[PDB]
Amino acid sequence: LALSLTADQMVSALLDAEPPILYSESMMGLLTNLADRELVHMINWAKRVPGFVDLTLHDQVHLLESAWLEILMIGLVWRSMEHPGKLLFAPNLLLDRNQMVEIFDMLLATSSRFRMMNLQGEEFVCLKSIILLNSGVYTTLKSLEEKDHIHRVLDKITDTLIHLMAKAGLTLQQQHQRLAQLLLILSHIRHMSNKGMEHLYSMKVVPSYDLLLEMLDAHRL
Amino acid sequence: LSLTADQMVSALLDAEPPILYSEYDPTRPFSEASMMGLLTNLADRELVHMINWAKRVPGFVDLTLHDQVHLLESAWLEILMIGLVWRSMEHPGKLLFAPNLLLDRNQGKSVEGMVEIFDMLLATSSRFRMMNLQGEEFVCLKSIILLNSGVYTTLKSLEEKDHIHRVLDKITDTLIHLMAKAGLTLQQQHQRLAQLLLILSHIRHMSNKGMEHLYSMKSVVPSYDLLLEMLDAHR
Ligand SMILES: CCNCCOc1ccc([C@@H]2c3ccc(O)cc3CC3(CC3)N2C(=O)c2ccccc2)cc1
Ligand SMILES: CCNCCOc1ccc([C@@H]2c3ccc(O)cc3CC3(CC3)N2C(=O)c2ccccc2)cc1
Repeated sequence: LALSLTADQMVSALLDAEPPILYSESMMGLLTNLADRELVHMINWAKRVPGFVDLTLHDQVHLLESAWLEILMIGLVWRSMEHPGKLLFAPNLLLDRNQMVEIFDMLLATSSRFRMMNLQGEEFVCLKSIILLNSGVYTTLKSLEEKDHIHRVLDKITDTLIHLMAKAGLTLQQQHQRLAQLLLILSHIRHMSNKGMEHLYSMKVVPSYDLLLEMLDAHRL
Repeated sequence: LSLTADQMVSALLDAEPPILYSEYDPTRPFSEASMMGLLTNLADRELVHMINWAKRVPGFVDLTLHDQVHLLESAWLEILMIGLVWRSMEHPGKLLFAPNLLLDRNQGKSVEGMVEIFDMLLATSSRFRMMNLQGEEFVCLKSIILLNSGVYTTLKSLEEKDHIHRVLDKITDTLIHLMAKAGLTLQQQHQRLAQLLLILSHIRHMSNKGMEHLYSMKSVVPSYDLLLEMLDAHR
């Protein structure tokens, strides 16, 4: 039924689902504490992405396990667009590359690319939902049915992105060029997340399946 | 940047490297103990061909030597991997490292960390199969990896980066043209383009895991100066 939404209805839903900007509460203690509070709101966001809560709870958790760090990063990048050379983790926590620096420079470069492209908010929220759905889709009959559903939702977000660029009055050549540019930034965000996740796992901190499930607040029947 | 889409596809098809073979050395038959040695030799021989393929990707040799090396240092494992997945597409459940080196998932449960990567490779092969990926699309995807993977990692640098994005846009055009010319609708074109490019996030993911597996041998990774030597040919 979420697959009957129009592109306009898909955009409004995603804009309405957007999480709040949190405030910061040892730089590394503060970043971890900020991440942990953001995760809760990301779970609330995820449930409002059309199509997501039609999946089993088991597969929602898996998507969330695979994607949460990418989602944290693209949001960091989004809200840093307007602050060249700085990362706005929170309104009370702007850091530059002087205050690890490899991932920091990668984040800054992503924010610079979003600036060069004049990434719009409507496009940004489509990109987050693609990240949520795409990041774990490579990992039974029921499993196969779920991946079919995920790809249908992915296709409709692609339709939506294109719709926005049409509305913006880009030519069809510019639409598919810009679509491609945006999706290629997602492979760099995947790269950035791989580095963080290796770092967390090295600690021997990564949100467990049970913690994510608890946050999803499953229905009681 | 002057080429048509047909011309782009023509050049990429023409530059395709050969399918290489694992050694048929009788003094070194296949066993689980000889495996990473055979696989390493094969990759080392493929890298040589990959260098000379890269130089034939339109736009690539327009870059500085320094940047060409940086792009290859970022992308070589992803390019090996996508070549592997393409070779394996028509053999469900198996990875076709070479025509004489076709492995299944339990042959992979020899080394620690290996089965996990094997399954991601097999999943990618599965995805190619159900998308019925075409050869002409494959070569576009491989060239996007080459140009894209190191680009996010100075006046000359700003010109380099402008140039790389203009070549990516041309490849994007070429991909759409391929799909247009087959007969896909505009909707199907944009949906397929998106499907194809999202696979590149997984390939990056796999390359990071594989890169993590390779350093876990502590032997293997081509250094920056080694790659530069390979690309820095005389005339
Ligand atoms: C839920 C798991 N709990 C265990 C903590 O895992 C964490 C801990 C910290 C981060 C922060 C964080 C916080 C908020 C944000 O919006 C974004 C980020 C982005 C991020 C890069 C990834 N990060 C860093 O510090 C950083 C920045 C620059 C270079 C190297 C590292 C994310 C996840
Ligand atoms: C040029 C750099 N020096 C050489 C050392 O790096 C190497 C050593 C070995 C491989 C093989 C290899 C060979 C050929 C191929 O086409 C592709 C691959 C793919 C690959 C994943 C990476 N691999 C493995 O064994 C493997 C497979 C599954 C799960 C875990 C590991 C590649 C690179």
